[PDB]
Amino acid sequence: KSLKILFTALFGPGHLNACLGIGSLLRKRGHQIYFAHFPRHRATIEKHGFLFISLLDYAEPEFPIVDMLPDIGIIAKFAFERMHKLTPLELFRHASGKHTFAGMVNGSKGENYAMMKIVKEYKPDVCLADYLFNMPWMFTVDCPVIPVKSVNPIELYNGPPALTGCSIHDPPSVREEIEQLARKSELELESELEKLFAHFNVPLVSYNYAQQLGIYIYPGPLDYKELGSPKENWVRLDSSISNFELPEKLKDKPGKLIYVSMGSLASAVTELLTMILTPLANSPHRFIVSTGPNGDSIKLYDNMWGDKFINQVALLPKVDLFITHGGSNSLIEGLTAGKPLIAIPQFGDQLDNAQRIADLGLGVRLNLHEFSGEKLLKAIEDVLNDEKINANVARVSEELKKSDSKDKVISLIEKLARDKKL
Ligand SMILES: O=c1ccn([C@@H]2O[C@H](COP(=O)(O)OP(=O)(O)O[C@H]3O[C@H](CO)[C@@H](O)[C@H](O)[C@H]3O)[C@@H](O)[C@H]2O)c(=O)[nH]1
Repeated sequence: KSLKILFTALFGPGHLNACLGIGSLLRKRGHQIYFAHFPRHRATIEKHGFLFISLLDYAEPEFPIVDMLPDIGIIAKFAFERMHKLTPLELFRHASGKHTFAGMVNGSKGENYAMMKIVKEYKPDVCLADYLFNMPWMFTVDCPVIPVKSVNPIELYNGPPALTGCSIHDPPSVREEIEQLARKSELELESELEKLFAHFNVPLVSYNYAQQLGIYIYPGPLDYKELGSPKENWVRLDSSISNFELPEKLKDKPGKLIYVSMGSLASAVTELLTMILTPLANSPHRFIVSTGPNGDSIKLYDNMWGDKFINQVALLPKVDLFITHGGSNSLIEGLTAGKPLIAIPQFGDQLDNAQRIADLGLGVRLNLHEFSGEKLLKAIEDVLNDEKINANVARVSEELKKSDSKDKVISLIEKLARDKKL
């Protein structure tokens, strides 16, 4: 029999790709797939055969949602300046109790009211939501609700705090301070969540509590098995996820083929791509560059080719290296295709992804704070001729191909939708 399945996710970006991915698996099984989101992403959602519902059309009049949406361009421009200037520890000191995304919590009241009305009218059999924190609607609606996590999942364990970029090699004494700062700002998030939940008259829960089922997307071979098991009811999905013609300009240029992409959001800060691409001019290699929304004003040299948006998943099998911001989706796409990574983390959970790449010998972390031409060129030389990095990367690529976590997770989704229990 057929299920009505409702997806939602935060405004943006990055929280749709995993939802769209689970979405497709479920569509193939003959389920009616709804997606409550924003007009701005209606095309991507409808192109996957899903039914679009504008969150904005189900707003309560006091909370029209658009008033309270974050200026995530402003936050990213600010994040770049601070990440250029500051060590991780200085970043957490200069934040001064302010949490990476707790400012977004008070703002989410309108989204909560809309999801409340949308579930009530459309009566889904199950909801899935990719948020940075749990919302009260997820515990009031008359169907089961599955939190979907695409961020680095270190937050699902009783280990070092998320957002720190802690290495497994970092001795306790070295991380003590940054982790105190990280736990302090975690309590500002609990404190904001307490207010959001009290407003809706809903018993407070942890921001990443899963009542019945939670799905985190992360490769098994990167998952934090050294920290034991994730929080109650969280299940791992290893990955959610045409052709590519190589540019004429890079034909008959020396070296291997390197993809550069700092993601849609950090790329909008032109200074970021300019300080990466400037030294790569004299790197004896060919670069395809995702130049971002303001890519028109990015200087590309004779050894590079760029477009604002690239078919990343089609490109990746062809390259020998990926210079990434360390977003979870870029990491998994990269590893699926068996390509090593240079991670230059820009924000939040990317610090954890960057350090996971380096710790597991999948590539290198190169922070904006310690960044130089010479260091980027040497990292490129090192990762391209490190036989052990290639072997670890090939190992993850095979595991990601060989997964039945897709079948297991679909089944748990369907079972939960049907029985209202697992
Ligand atoms: O030219 C481009 C640039 C990007 N992409 C796609 O855009 C997505 C990028 O996702 P990701 O690498 O995770 O970057 P963000 O969208 O910035 O990810 C946000 O959300 C993720 C959670 O899913 C977090 O891990 C990140 O830290 C956060 O920045 C991927 O599907 C890419 O294939 C393209 O197809 N072409």
